Amino acid sequence: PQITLWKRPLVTIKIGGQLKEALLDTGADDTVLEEMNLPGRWKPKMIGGIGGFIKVRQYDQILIEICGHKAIGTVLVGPTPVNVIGRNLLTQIGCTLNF
Amino acid sequence: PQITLWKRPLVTIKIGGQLKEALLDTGADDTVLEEMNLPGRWKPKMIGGIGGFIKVRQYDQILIEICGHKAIGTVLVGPTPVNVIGRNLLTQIGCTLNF
Ligand SMILES: CC[C@H](C)CN(C[C@@H](O)[C@H](Cc1ccccc1)NC(=O)O[C@H]1CO[C@H]2OCC[C@H]21)S(=O)(=O)c1ccc(N)cc1
Repeated sequence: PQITLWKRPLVTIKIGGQLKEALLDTGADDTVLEEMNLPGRWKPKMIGGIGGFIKVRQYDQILIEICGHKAIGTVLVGPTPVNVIGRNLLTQIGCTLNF
Repeated sequence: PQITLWKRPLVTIKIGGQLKEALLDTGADDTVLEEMNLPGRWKPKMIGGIGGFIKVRQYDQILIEICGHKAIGTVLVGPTPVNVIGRNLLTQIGCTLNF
């Protein structure tokens, strides 16, 4: 589809058998999701933006479905104020910027 | 143009007669630039990102050309990790997400 940017580009996603809302964020290198208790191992990470850094848990090879488009890659989990789909997964669904 | 997301969507902008690089950031409501001298009146505001809130200077009705496309809108100036072009200007240049 085509998504205009008059409002936040929020879409439904499916991850670990849960449905959530997340932003398609070209400014996010990597996907970051609200605190959720995912299974399996993980590595600590720190990600920075406006205001400083937050600590997150990095899971790899996580399967996510975004508007029926499947992807699999890194998902960071932590106390983020918003769920964002980052470039690492936006590439996998063929998402482009156009003007 | 069409911009894929395998790398950061960085583009050259012209503001206050100066060239700079900036990130097209669909996850930003607002446009936030690193510290710089801008002619015009400004107002103190706060803006919050993933890591908390920062102090910025709000410049209204600023002319800014993004990748050869003119926009006139609000520009926040402050200690952001990187220049980001947010939706308030992305809408002006006709930018959409497509997959
Ligand atoms: C360094 C590039 C850019 C700032 C990075 N950010 C993504 C960005 O889209 C955030 C994503 C974001 C959206 C909402 C809350 C917190 C972060 N937007 C943002 O900070 O925008 C601010 C400016 O406009 C305002 O509207 C939104 C907040 C204000 S981020 O949230 O900090 C981020 C950093 C690393 C990863 N892997 C994923 C996300």
